Amino acid sequence: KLKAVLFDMDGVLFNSMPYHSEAWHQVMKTHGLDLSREEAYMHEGRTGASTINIVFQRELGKEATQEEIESIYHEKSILFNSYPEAERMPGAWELLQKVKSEGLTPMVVTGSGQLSLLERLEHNFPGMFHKELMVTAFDVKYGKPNPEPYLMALKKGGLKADEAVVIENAPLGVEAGHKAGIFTIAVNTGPLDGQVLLDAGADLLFPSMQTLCDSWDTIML
Amino acid sequence: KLKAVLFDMDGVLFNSMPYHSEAWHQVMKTHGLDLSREEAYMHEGRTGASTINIVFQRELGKEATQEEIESIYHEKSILFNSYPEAERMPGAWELLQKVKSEGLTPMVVTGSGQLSLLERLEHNFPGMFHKELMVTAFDVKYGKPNPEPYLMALKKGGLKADEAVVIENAPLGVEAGHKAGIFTIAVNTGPLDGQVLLDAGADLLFPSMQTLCDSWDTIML
Ligand SMILES: [Mg+2]
Ligand SMILES: [Mg+2]
Repeated sequence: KLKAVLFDMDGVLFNSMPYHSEAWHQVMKTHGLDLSREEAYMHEGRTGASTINIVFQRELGKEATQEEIESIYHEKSILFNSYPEAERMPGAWELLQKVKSEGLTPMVVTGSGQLSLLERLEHNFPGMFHKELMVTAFDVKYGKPNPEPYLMALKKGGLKADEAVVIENAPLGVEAGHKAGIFTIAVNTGPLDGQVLLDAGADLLFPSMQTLCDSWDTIML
Repeated sequence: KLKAVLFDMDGVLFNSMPYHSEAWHQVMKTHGLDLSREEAYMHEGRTGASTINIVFQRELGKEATQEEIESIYHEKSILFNSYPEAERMPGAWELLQKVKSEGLTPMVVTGSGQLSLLERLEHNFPGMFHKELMVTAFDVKYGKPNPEPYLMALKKGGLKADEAVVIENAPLGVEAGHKAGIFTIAVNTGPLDGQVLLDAGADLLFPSMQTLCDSWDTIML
């Protein structure tokens, strides 16, 4: 019997990945470094530091310094913020209402550490989440694909792994939920092949958030 | 214009694959041959003759004679029919009602020559199907994963490939639908990994007939 539902924020609650992928691609290009929009989708869920390091290690044969990480990340963040603000993923508010009406605790698990997440989550999904029942960059040392953030979600909610379900759209996020020993539902909201989500260890796979919403009662039976 | 929905029978309309897999496994075992239950699921959709020939080709390094094909097929079918009759796959009747209410033509495209199941279609799905709008083992030269049975169905229905959708549960059936150029929805109703259905060319994947039914209006929007 389930108690909690653990949502990723990017690509699950907000339709932000076109923006995250473009900004990552463009900022790398500005620095003479090659990160494709597709590879940015492959790295969804990673910390900015980790993403920057991976490109530096492959292209430059070394790690980025902390000041280079912070510089490039701030530049990516400025660019991401220059775009008209990201909107709700279709089906998210509807699934959240279903989950809540069934007595389940909605939770957010995200590697973002921005304050206005609180405001933006609350404005888009009013009454759904509680800031204390949420995992952010203020908590994440390692981040996806390490199961750390989902394990910290379990801890914060006082949950056993078999009392939760993970809703994820990205393979590093699926892998994180899976390697935490939590039942993981993949929603293929991006441009990647469904196989990549199943290969990462998803127990179920749906084509979209709305189809997950439509199917929720049936899979919970 | 979507005009018709092309259903497989076993694993889609009837929950018969536990029996089919068991019967093949056991009959082969009686004959001193190795066909596991899992491999029977992999060969779902093929003619009886092809299935038997594949085992002979691998295990004995030779083709099966026609009388070896005929005897083994006969034993397997009798064994299948010794089990309490296969019941409807949950979701199938509801989806059929929905498809028909939205003006689409239900069709059966199957590799089966199992009279006991074929002749139970009307009693299980009243007012849905018609012999003139069906393709069975009796209709084909090659069968799944040859797109031949699906192309035959399009002809029978007076349809083009972009006017139909295929609902399949088996890798060789998805392949057949895909290679005919028809939009194919895989429903993972057996014990195989979902990746094998996506790899065979499924445009969409759902874990069950009921969740497909639940999601039908959404994916057709
Ligand atoms: Mg995500
Ligand atoms: Mg089948």
